[PDB]
Amino acid sequence: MGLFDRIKRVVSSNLNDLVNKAEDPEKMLEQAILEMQEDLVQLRQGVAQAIAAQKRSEKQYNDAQNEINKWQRNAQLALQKGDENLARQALERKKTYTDTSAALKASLDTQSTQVETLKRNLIQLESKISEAKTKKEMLKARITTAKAQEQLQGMVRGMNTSSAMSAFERMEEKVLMQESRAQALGELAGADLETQFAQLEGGSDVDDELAALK
Amino acid sequence: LDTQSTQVETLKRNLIQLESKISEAKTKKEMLKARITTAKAQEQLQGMVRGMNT
Repeated sequence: MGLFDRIKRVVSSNLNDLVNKAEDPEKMLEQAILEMQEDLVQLRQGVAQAIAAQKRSEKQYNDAQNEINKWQRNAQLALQKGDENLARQALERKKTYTDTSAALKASLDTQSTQVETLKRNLIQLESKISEAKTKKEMLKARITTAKAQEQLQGMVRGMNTSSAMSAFERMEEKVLMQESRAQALGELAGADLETQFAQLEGGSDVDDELAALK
Repeated sequence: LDTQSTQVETLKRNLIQLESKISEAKTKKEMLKARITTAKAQEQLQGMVRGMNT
């Protein structure tokens, strides 16, 4: 039911956000590296197994290829007594083992191609994981810069946005009001309005003195 | 390495600017603290207007 669909999507949209809430950028990146490295270990284990299988199948081909001559040796040692049937059967078995050796050598070349194309694979993927870790470190440094950076920025007078910055602005406005009051007391008092203006400005006397001395 | 060079230079500029800001802010802090110290006693000592005690 559409009702059930929409109610389920509604319930997922809260777990999803709690999960996004308990996300920490730096700390989280660690797994993205650990698991990559572990599965890299698995992949290189497989690569090694392929290498080993080829290096093991080389055994039978080596046996058969050295045998392609050991059989001539056996045939010679047999005909040295004057028997030709034994040397002839040695030739037949040598032909059999030579066909086996040829098939195994073709298979060995094929596995050589496979292992080289598997060598290229692993080199590329190791390079990728390594460069990825380099980026991981640089970006983790980025995160560490940003985290504190956003608690510390310019002191724009028209915002607080922070603990040490909201304390500063508050005491600043407190300073301003305090000085305003301090000037207000005299501004509120005064011997006479003309006395207040004379206090503000000396008058023609000071202008004349400035002109004369100057 | 060139990309990280750009990053570290843009991170060098960041820190220089923010250090300048905190330093100038401390300068203002000191001057305003002197202001406060002036005012605190200043308001206990002013003209002797005959029409108030205060």
